[PDB]
Amino acid sequence: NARFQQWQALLGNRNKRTRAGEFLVMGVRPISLAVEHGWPVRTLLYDRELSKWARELLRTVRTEQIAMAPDLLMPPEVVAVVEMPADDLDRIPVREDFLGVLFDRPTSPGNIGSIIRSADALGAHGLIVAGHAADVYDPKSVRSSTGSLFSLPAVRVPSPGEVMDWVEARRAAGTPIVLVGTDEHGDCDVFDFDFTQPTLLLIGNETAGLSNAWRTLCDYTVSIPMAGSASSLNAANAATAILYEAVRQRISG
Amino acid sequence: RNARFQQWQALLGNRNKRTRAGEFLVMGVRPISLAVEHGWPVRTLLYDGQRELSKWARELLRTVRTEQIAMAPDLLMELGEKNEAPPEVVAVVEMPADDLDRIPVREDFLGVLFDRPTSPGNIGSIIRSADALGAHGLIVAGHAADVYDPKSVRSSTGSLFSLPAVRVPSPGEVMDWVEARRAAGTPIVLVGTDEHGDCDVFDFDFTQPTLLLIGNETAGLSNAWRTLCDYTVSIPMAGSASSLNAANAATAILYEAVRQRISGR
Ligand SMILES: C[S@@+](CC[C@H](N)C(=O)[O-])C[C@H]1O[C@@H](n2cnc3c(N)ncnc32)[C@H](O)[C@@H]1O
Ligand SMILES: C[S@@+](CC[C@H](N)C(=O)[O-])C[C@H]1O[C@@H](n2cnc3c(N)ncnc32)[C@H](O)[C@@H]1O
Repeated sequence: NARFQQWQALLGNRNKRTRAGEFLVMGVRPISLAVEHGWPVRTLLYDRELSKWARELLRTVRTEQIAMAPDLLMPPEVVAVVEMPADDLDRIPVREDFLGVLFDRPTSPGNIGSIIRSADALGAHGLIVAGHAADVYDPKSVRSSTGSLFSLPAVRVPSPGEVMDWVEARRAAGTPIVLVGTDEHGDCDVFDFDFTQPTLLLIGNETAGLSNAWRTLCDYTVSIPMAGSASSLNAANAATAILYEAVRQRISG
Repeated sequence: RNARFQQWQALLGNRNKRTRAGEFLVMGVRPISLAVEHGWPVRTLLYDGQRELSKWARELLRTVRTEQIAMAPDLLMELGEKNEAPPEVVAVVEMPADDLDRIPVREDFLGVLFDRPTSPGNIGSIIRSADALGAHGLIVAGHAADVYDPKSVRSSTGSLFSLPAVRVPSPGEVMDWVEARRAAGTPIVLVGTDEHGDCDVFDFDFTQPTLLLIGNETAGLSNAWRTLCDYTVSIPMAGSASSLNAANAATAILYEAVRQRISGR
């Protein structure tokens, strides 16, 4: 095996993932979402069982198709090498009902995936991973997104200044996006805020909150009421709940 | 190394071992602190023997009245994340009995049942959200993922020590306990959760005493629990495509209960 070892390097460290511009995706369901949403598939790896769905995948996705022994597939029956898109902020569409999420400096890839799943499911339009972060294309992120990665554009952006240039430009085409930070001890209960406006929701780190550079640029900062001093919420759970509040207002009136 | 060491190491694997020994491992100065604060008996306190020893570790050692063993750093990498964080202290904590009476039941009861979880991390996450949003207890049904799995404990971020969590094999024991609470004067309603549920979560009355049922990641709620439900509720979704992780869903709905209870809207 040789080109196999290039595929194995994509599981481990993100340096090699970035240079090749591609990543691993497993499961008939995730791959089909990738095909359906226009993501390129350079290679398609497959085990003797084979499902009805996996079979239909082979005779429909017209790309390089390679058989593998059960041994080497590490427990999945299909794996795809998928073309990683460019990190363009215009992949996120901005309309009058904008609802987006920024995740500030996350250390948990699992948490990124979770946010994508939740933002996809609750009708948000895009996610931004800002700053020195764990990789959107890390397998823990791909897995826990559950295929939402392909329907909900996640864009990676090292500088917070580049996010502000895009936001200000969206503002210039009449779309009054408000930045809404989130925090345990904020100035405004989450259910008192008007989520019917175009909204970019800023979600903080697991150990630090939001950076202080993001708290300054926030128009408003909202909080979910908590039972006590000792308690707080995980990033993905908290963000799910706020996104849900937004949907509720938008549906309620 | 030691035969003592091998018994503690075996507390990382299957659930039956921890149950029969009546103990589990708590890793880190902070979660061990919350165990001592909320009164969990500590049987043994292990620590680094070629010592960095921080102030916090040192305060634990001289404050907790228990057996105290210096251990070599290598041994102490029993579990952390074989990648993230060797702990300088690890406690052997006593596991409480699986008695539902540990969950207090009042007129404004709010409880959660998690039905045969596949993933232990999800349990701890629910423990942490239920704790933080004012739920009064967690029940975990089945012999799947275990409340006292290291991933569950780690994931609860200490909340395991303040929010009572009880394991039950099957619905039967839970129903005996619910009917008993109803007879004593608290009309607990069983509320199942499902993407295709009978009514929207914000159209349901969460001010009433509630046991909220959260299903598992790949199967949802079992058919036995759907049959026992007084009602089913749903977070509306964007399409027929995505769905929600169980802890995330449970957090959204616990939050909804909290919102209604801040009396009104
Ligand atoms: C574990 S908290 C961060 C810890 C906290 N900022 C600190 O000073 O230690 C992770 C993230 O989830 C969100 N979060 C957690 N609990 C929240 C709450 N009660 N209200 C609003 N956001 C919350 C926030 O966005 C926060 O940045
Ligand atoms: C991944 S979901 C269940 C999966 C589903 N039965 C399936 O077809 O695979 C895990 C649990 O989270 C909760 N949940 C997820 N999405 C929900 C939603 N939209 N409304 C209410 N509960 C939801 C439910 O308790 C559910 O059982």
